[PDB]
Amino acid sequence: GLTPEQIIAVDGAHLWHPYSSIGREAVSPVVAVAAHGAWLTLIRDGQPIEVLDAMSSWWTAIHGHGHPALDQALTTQLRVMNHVMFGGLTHEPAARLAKLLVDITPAGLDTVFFSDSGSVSVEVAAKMALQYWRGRGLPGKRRLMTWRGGYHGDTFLAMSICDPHGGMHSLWTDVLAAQVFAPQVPRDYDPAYSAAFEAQLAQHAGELAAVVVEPVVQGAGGMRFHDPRYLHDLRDICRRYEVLLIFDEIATGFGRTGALFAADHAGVSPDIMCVGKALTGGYLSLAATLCTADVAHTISAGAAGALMHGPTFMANPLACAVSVASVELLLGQDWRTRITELAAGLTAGLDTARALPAVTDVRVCGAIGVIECDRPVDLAVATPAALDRGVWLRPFRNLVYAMPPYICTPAEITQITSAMVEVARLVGS
Amino acid sequence: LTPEQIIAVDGAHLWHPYSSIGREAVSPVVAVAAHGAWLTLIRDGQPIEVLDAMSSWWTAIHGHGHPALDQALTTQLRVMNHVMFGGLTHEPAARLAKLLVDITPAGLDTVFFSDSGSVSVEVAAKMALQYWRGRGLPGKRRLMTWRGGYHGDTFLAMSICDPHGGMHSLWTDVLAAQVFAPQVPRDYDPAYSAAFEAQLAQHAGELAAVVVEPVVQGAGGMRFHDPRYLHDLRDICRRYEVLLIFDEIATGFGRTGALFAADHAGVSPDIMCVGKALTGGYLSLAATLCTADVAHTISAGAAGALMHGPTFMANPLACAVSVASVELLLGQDWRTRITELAAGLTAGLDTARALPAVTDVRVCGAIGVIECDRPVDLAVATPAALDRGVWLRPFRNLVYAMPPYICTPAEITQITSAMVEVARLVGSL
Ligand SMILES: O=C1CCc2cc(N3CCN(C(=O)c4ccc5c(c4)OCO5)CC3)ccc21
Ligand SMILES: O=C1CCc2cc(N3CCN(C(=O)c4ccc5c(c4)OCO5)CC3)ccc21
Ligand SMILES: *Cc1c(COP(=O)(O)O)cnc(C)c1O
Ligand SMILES: *Cc1c(COP(=O)(O)O)cnc(C)c1O
Repeated sequence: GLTPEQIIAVDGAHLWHPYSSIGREAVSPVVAVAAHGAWLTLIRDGQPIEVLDAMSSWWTAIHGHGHPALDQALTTQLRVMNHVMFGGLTHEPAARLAKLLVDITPAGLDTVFFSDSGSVSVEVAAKMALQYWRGRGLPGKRRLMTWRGGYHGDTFLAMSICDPHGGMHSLWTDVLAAQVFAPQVPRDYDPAYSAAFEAQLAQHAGELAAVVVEPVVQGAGGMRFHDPRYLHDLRDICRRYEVLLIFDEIATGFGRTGALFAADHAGVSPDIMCVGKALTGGYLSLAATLCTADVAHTISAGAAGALMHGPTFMANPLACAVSVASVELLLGQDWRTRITELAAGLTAGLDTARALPAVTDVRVCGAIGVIECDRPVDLAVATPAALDRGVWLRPFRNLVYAMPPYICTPAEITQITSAMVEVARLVGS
Repeated sequence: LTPEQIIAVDGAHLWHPYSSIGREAVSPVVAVAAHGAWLTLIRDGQPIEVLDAMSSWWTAIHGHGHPALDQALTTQLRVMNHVMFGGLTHEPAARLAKLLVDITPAGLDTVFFSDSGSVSVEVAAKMALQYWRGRGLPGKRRLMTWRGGYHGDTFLAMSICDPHGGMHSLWTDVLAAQVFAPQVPRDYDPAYSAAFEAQLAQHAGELAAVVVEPVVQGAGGMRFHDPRYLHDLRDICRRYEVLLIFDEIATGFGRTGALFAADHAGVSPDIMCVGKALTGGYLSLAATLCTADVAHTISAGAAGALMHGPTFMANPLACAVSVASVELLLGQDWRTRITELAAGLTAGLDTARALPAVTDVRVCGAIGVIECDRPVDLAVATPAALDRGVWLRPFRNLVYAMPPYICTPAEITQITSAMVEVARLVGSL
């Protein structure tokens, strides 16, 4: 047991944080002591305070924290089987989850590879695509193509398709694989961007295993939205040039953008698809890669005879059990109305920010609201300002944004957006 | 789902570790429960109890469903399932980091939490690369190892895995090209160390780090080597200014007779990975540790941070049960317990030496190996061990076990008796 000052002291000396230093942190982390529903209990000046988790703890807590259906599923599975190795064994929570995932994902995705994080599931997708083409006698098809502004994780193959500027690729000269980058995909649809994407793809087709993109919403690389018709063009280009299509739905999955999967906004099925952040409802680390029967059978008939990947905790019974409950909980309610109501609350609550002087754009897509500013947001100002108004907000670069839990009441959504407007206002003064 | 429905769902939709879809020689076995050292499997449609001789792939060091660990999980479930580690810290993370810093080899003072072993290896490599970039030497970007190793399934991890075990022939022109020394021998030979140093010397200017499994190489062949080899590496790396990374993801937490296998040699790496047994086999979690010198140099360099941060970084649920698992090991006389297990393994497997198809039998801590002159046929071995109440999963030519630390002498004699029989069926056909 540690007091908050003991925690801060341990943390300052021994704990790395995401994309952080040791010893050169401008602002200390805030101690978290509880989380229930949409609310975090944080320690501010020795005093516990309840604030709204407007970030859904980094896209994860779609049902809020400590939801009874998900707590219950965890403890139930813990009573019977915490974990067993997946090599040579199978179990009910894997079979239930996989049956769920093949049924609700874009059509044709019929096999499920479980792993422990989004980055790994992206590497697994790349491995599927590479082994698929080696199973076709075309080992030269080993590069990847994407469009700028994307983010696909932090392991070294995942990095190679992240936005070169956003992903600081200048720091990894002669280290990252050299992939093919198309220009930033625009917000509005423009058949000339698609024509130039195809023209660029056409000169790399024989060395391309796959096109890899986030569908409709690009997260960590800029919180940018783009017209779903672009994904329809990508599906057509990939079909005609025989390059596999891979959708990274690790951020967009499970209703977050107003459709169950963001690919549903275009009616597109990728050959391969990754899911992750909201898969467990924010309880535990879990991720999944799905492919079509065609990909699976080509890999399985190739010279390797198998997919050469196998995480230690593959298909962990506990993680799968809570994921089964989170997915069932979501499908058991009218999630699309819920998301629509969240979107309209974000849109209504954020409109006033458009007239703020340092604000260049406001945009909402499903349960995602973005205030885009004209200068980088100072976290040392923004974070305590939002805590002062009862909201946990985490700006990044010039963006003040929220992806709040689906269980947020309309009054709670208005409290979130109000704190976002006031952060935006402080930015410009 | 019934067992028959599980197997049907599984065969259609579920990938397994290093497996095919639709071409599996043998169906997986349905696991329905796991408690203590025992799994409950479905054979002939009926639940049977068998010993988890593999500790569920090195994980279940305290057995499944240990009441102390179940209760640590449920306790933390009541308070906080998860919050984001960007901008927040919490007591499970501080408690675990303080434990890990104090029990690991001297000098490892900072902890980077991730969700799997392969990710923790990529983090260590990223640590080493950013270290040398922060020292002005970006040319130091390659890794060196000895053959026979395994470090995970992500693409950078793959690049330092044994080329044959890791089937690098399938990956020509894909993997980063690393520096391999010959297989490290079992018995200590100073000429091996001189040849490693001479090879490293001509690469020292382009090498960021040596990466090895200390004492025991796992998935690459279950081979053991004299710890004096690790003393030699610490000296070579020190003198040639190349970082030393120990991969303790399978050897950690008492498995080889010392708390960490580095302690057999009395040396500290600069960077250290741990993972498989960290949570007592409950949940996915891993950690990468580095010295203060590495952390300060990364943080003072041009990037000013470590460019990594997974979504579920430092997950409260996984950290809580890991704190309980670690303190549970430390709160008993684990060194005697492992010594008793090693003796039980040696006494039980001795008779295998006489079998006509056995070329070696070796034990190291809670690890026992029978190496055969032929490959072990899983279609014969797995039912043969099942019929004797033991779950064994041979690999290539190896019949081996890594039993839970809670195994009684009668359970060990039962496991080893099963292992001897599998080897007897090998030299028969
Ligand atoms: O709380 C958490 C858990 C994961 C996390 C990542 C965080 N991010 C902050 C740093 N990030 C980045 O700057 C970043 C890295 C690579 C990129 C990128 C952005 O765009 C394209 O490629 C992305 C990760 C912040 C907080 C948290
Ligand atoms: O039950 C599980 C969880 C993870 C797992 C890996 C398993 N292994 C089966 C196949 N393996 C291998 O053949 C293997 C792969 C890469 C290598 C290697 C061996 O030596 C150097 O590089 C190692 C992975 C088997 C079962 C299970
Ligand atoms: C967060 C994210 C990842 C990485 O997942 P981790 O669990 O952090 O490894 C990959 N792709 C996308 C689109 C993401 O949003
Ligand atoms: C199992 C293992 C890994 C990879 O861990 P995962 O959790 O399966 O990704 C890495 N290194 C070593 C030595 C291992 O034994």
